[PDB]
Amino acid sequence: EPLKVEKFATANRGNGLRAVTPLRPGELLFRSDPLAYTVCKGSRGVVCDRCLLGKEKLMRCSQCRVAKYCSAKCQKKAWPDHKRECKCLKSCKPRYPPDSVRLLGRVVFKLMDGAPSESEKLYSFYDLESNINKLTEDRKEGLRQLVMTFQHFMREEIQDASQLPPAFDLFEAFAKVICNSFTICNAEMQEVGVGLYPSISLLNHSCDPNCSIVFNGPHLLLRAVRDIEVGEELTICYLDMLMTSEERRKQLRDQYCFECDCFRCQTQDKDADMLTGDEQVWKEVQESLKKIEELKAHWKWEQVLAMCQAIISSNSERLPDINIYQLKVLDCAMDACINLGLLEEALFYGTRTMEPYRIFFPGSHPVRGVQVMKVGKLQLHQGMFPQAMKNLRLAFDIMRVTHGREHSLIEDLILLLEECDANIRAS
Ligand SMILES: C[C@H]1CC(=O)Nc2cc(C(=O)NCCC3CC3)ccc2N1C(=O)N1C[C@H]2C[C@H]2C1
Ligand SMILES: C[S@@+](CC[C@H](N)C(=O)[O-])C[C@H]1O[C@@H](n2cnc3c(N)ncnc32)[C@H](O)[C@@H]1O
Ligand SMILES: [Zn+2]
Ligand SMILES: [Zn+2]
Ligand SMILES: [Zn+2]
Repeated sequence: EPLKVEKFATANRGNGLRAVTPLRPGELLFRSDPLAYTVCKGSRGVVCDRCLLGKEKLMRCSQCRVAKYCSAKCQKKAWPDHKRECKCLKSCKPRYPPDSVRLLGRVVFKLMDGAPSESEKLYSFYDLESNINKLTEDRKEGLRQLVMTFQHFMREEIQDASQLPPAFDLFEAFAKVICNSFTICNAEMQEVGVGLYPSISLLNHSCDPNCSIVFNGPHLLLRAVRDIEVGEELTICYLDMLMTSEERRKQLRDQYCFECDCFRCQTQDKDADMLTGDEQVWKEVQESLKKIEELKAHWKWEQVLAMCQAIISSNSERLPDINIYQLKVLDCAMDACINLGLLEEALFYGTRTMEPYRIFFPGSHPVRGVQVMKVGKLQLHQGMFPQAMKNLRLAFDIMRVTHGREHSLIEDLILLLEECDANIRAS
């Protein structure tokens, strides 16, 4: 087309994006590569720095030995955007910067040395919201420490303002990174990276959004997940869906500097179901999930499983599977079992998540699509063809909207549907 989306000034949430034309569910609205991105702390040396895909053997950069790649192609193609950070990562070994500092280093090299980035077509890094006039004194102290970390990390390549863009202010730049960073998940919906996508950063938040984002490696696809009218604002949910209105309030304040008065937040929509079961038990499970989630972020599946089994099959009191902390534990146990080849056990945990996921991911949401695909795949390979086909079709109905033909995972699902339908054809 011309574009289906445009920048505008909203009445009370800054700049946003609105529909130029009526939009239908599954319609591709925009796509972008990042201005800058990096692998997250826990996936470092587990996934390729460039394509964010995993592999038993990664090859490191010989100069810094921090960057690791899946292939010669990826190591070579990454070199231009790695060249300057390489000198810094080496210089500062064995100190590894926070992900926000590595990210901002890549922003500064891209803006100093690169051609104008296609990622900034609708909105640039310069234009991003910083919320500087709402930052608490505590936040400002933490930004000051990031600035001093960046100055330390980058000293080999950046000694003064001459090597930053004109009137670039590192404090403001970090403030922009906090409230504009995208979390990059792999095809299995595991966090692997963080990136800046300035055009896409126009999207304001809704706890019941009309669009979704998905990632195919570092590439971001924005799709409609509802009917949208001409002039209607486009929204995504910035947060994990498995959060109460109080948890959403805390993160939207702390990270985004705004108060949400949507219907869901006004009515604590779903919070009572999410916290069913005995509070003493779900409080302990919430506490244990800090460690389980840290182990998962480091791809430590045997330790994830052990901790999850101690909860799911506890000798002591148990939670209903609609309890969000129980549900996260089931999720982590399912993924651990898939990665360990414990496929009967995986399917047990995955099937228990299906009804909670139907409730907590209403309409078309990519996380529920992928979860249903995983369960259907487990059923297909265990010879449960009618159960598998039902789940793979449901996954397709969701993923055709959330992922679309432009996402390679849809090709993988199409192959599973074909295999399943050959089996029912022969039956
Ligand atoms: C839906 C899925 C889509 C993905 O791949 N990434 C993802 C990104 C965000 C996000 O970036 N929110 C902030 C937007 C910025 C201010 C514009 C939020 C959620 C994300 N997803 C996700 O399920 N999460 C993120 C992480 C694994 C946990 C849960
Ligand atoms: C990723 S940016 C979105 C674009 C931003 N409004 C701009 O002007 O650049 C995130 C910031 O937008 C604002 N924002 C996003 N969703 C909002 C909402 N539902 N209500 C109020 N402000 C919101 C907050 O300032 C938040 O930190
Ligand atoms: Zn690669
Ligand atoms: Zn290097
Ligand atoms: Zn809300």
